[PDB]
Amino acid sequence: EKYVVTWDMLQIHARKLAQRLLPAEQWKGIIAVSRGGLVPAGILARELGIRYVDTVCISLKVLKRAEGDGEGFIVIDDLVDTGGTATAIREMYPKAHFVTIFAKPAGRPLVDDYVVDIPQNTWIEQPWDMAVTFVAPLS
Amino acid sequence: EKYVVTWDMLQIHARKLAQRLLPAEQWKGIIAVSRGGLVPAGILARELGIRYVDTVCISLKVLKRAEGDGEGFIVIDDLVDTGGTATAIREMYPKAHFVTIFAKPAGRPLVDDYVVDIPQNTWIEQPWDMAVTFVAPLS
Amino acid sequence: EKYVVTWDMLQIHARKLAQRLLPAEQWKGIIAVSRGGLVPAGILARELGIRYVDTVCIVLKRAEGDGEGFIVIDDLVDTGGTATAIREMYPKAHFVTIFAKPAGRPLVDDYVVDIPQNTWIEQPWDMAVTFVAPLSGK
Amino acid sequence: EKYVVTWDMLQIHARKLAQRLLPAEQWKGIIAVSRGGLVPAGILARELGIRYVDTVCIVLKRAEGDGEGFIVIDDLVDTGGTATAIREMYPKAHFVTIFAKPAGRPLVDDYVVDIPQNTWIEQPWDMAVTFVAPLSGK
Repeated sequence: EKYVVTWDMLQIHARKLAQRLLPAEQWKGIIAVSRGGLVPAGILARELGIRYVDTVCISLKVLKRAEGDGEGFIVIDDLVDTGGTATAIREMYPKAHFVTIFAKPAGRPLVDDYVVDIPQNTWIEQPWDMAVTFVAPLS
Repeated sequence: EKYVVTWDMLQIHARKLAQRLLPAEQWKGIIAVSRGGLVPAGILARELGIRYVDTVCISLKVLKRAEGDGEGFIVIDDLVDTGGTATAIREMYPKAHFVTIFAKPAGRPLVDDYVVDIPQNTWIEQPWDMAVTFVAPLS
Repeated sequence: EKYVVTWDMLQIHARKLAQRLLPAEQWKGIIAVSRGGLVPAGILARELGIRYVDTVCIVLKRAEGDGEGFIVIDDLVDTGGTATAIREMYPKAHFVTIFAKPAGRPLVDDYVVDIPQNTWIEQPWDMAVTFVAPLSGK
Repeated sequence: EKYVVTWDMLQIHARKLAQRLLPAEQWKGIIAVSRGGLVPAGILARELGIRYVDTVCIVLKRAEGDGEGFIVIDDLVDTGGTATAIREMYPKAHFVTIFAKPAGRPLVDDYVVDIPQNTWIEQPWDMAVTFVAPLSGK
């Protein structure tokens, strides 16, 4: 099964998460989990008026990481699935508020907050993977 | 609580419903429940190659109705909520295959098929009610 | 070069048409030309508060009468063949389209967007968000 | 007249830029200019298969080094003030933007869409699908 995510709906969910993160003055910055958290981080940064945005990039190999234990930061990823990355991010940024747009059951309790529940066996098709394209009639 | 529906996602769900209605040759036509079923009916008509599209318009007042008992027709509405319209449509078109995009719990068993479950206390905001508009930052 | 219509652009055009059709109270209803008129009729029906929506399917099926007090809506007037049939059977309807090409534009009462006769046009119901492979597979 | 960028148009432009940046293998990473560069960087990172994405926040925070082997991306070069700071601290980066106005266009290595200096531009992260009352309340 597929769960399709359009740009406008990703933004609806990210703005709903931003509303939950008010007031903005409680936060020092946002750390995006690359790559999935980049677009959500841009939306949160806009809504919260936060210009201090950093990244964490992991494959376990750390390609690049934001310094510190996450105190006063939001850490955002697009999805928590099995929770592999999530377990590592908690360990690296134990004082951050860790949030995602989507959560599958296995990696629901590994984040502090998320917007939308997705079943475990469903592939989430994010809008950066798609284009509006002619489709032949199903007939 | 709100459930926002964009044009692209309405179309994703309607194309998924059309796939379930294959093969197209089993159907004589589509009857749209006005107004909500008009856009879904246009998408099904395109996907199934069906040019015989009619309407049923109810407020109980019948403004206009398609003739017959629905044999070989799909009857489509956008949502089944409490099931008021749905009870009347079954009664008027008892041989139709009655389908919706969305179903709330109260009016899930009043249709033959639907795509997406919506909680009873959630207002569905359809894309014909919205425009892409500047929004002030939440901050 | 393909002229691609998005859902949101179609709705912008249909709302511009709806504004011209005010006051809404003057209309008995809307007749959609199947299939291209169905989505534009849905938008007009929302904007004008009109629940009486019927269809004409070219004749497979038609709304009765001469069209007096009705809006008849299509997506596009191209060659004018459909338009010719609509003016014949609904001579007193207000016949409108979202898009018009020159060959057919004399046959409609109003349109929103004119396009060149040669335009290759695709409507939003012909397209969908679809996976596309990344430009690099690395 | 407002120049409104949709999400899907921004992605079309960013994919056109990504194609110019092939082969992807030549890059160490992407540096996003916060905040306007974050969404374009996400799209480039997908299209180019690049997981090393860093940020510069004007200095609140910066990616280290002189930029050699990096793409630096912003949404818009307007007056050129940010661009001036980026060429100073990342002189060996390939500095690109989606949109450019003339005042700033000499300061970037590449851009996709030029617009007039006076353009009132709104990006997709400034807008959202929002209820609007029907034109008739009937």
